Amino acid sequence: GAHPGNPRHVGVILDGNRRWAEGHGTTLEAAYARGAARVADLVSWCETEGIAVVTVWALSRDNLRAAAVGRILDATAVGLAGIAASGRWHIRLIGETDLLPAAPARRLRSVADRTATGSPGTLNVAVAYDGRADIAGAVRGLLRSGVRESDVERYLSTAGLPDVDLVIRTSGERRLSGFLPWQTAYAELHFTAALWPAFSFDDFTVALRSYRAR
Amino acid sequence: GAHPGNPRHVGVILDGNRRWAEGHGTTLEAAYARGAARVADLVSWCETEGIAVVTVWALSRDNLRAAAVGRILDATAVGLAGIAASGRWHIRLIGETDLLPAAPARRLRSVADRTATGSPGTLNVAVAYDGRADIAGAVRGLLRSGVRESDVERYLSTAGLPDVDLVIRTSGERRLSGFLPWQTAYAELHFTAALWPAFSFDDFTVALRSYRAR
Repeated sequence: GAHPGNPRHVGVILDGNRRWAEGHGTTLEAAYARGAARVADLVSWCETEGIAVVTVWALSRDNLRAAAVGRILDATAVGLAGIAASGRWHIRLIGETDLLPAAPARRLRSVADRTATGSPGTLNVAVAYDGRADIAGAVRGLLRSGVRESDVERYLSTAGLPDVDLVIRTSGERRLSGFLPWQTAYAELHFTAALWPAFSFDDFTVALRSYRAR
Repeated sequence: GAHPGNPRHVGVILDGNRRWAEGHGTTLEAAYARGAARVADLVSWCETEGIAVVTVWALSRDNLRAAAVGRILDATAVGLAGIAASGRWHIRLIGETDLLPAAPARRLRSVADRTATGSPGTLNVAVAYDGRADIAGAVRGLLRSGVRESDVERYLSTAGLPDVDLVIRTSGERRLSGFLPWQTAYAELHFTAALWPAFSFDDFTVALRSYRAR
């Protein structure tokens, strides 16, 4: 169960993999493999704190700008295998996944689909996600249904995600880049200097303490 | 004209007036009078830097929760009189102004309307504004017109405002609170500790330097 004082839903923008790869001489796929290991660390630290909703933004639509995207999706799917095997997290995908290459996308979907009984946590993984597209989907949704603010919310492409209490973005970038514009409207915003593949327990602690101290 | 390296459009969330009033023993109206003097300072500093679009969020819809709102609107209208007399800024109102008391709202509208020839600056003043209502208005707008992301943007209640390059929020609050969700998606986000009535040229300089250094 939850600890009063902690955020109920933490959103993390997994920024810095490209810079980390260049600084270490590695491939992009190798940075996303390490980044997936940091997602596994993150959800472990969240479970210790009773934080049961976690959304991570792994891939933007803008950063789909083919072979690389496939390898990155596959390193992410493989690196989530331990989370899946734990049974502690229901993994769900968000974003316009039909924009991704079909075979790597199916393998990522296959990992997530095997966690439908995972409990008590929910881990939302955003790939090919864009906030303006999310908002635009609420319009297409209302149209096909045949207007209050709560009706826009219900038709967001991310309507299954509740409000975000704390956003963490790594790499020192002080921007949201359209991450869940509706649900983060009132989120505490924390900026971590470290690149995502190097995200540490100290970084996690500093972020949580900043939320609790607000 | 503009200086390369500077933000083209600065949005400032004018936070801290209530806390400032309590800490100084003053009325809320007195804090908003001082806050309006800081808006006059802000636009002067922006003109020196060639920054020609400035949006300030003075009043949220949530913080409409009558006599007080009237006095606050009137202190704001009076405190903008010098900006109006300068001729350097076209003042425009945004937000659901029909939610405000009618006589103070008309006096604020009257100040803004007298600046239609102001040039080269544009100063947008948000009162009774809410970001989720802004987004919801884009739906009502498309409906009455009879869908691309650019069509949602065109029908925002704030469709006359372009993208924000730098957001400044005072009072140490590390939140956007739904300020222009569409236009701030890719804005640099700067958090200033000072309460808005105490906002200083050092605070302005630190914010601009943070943008230039990104």
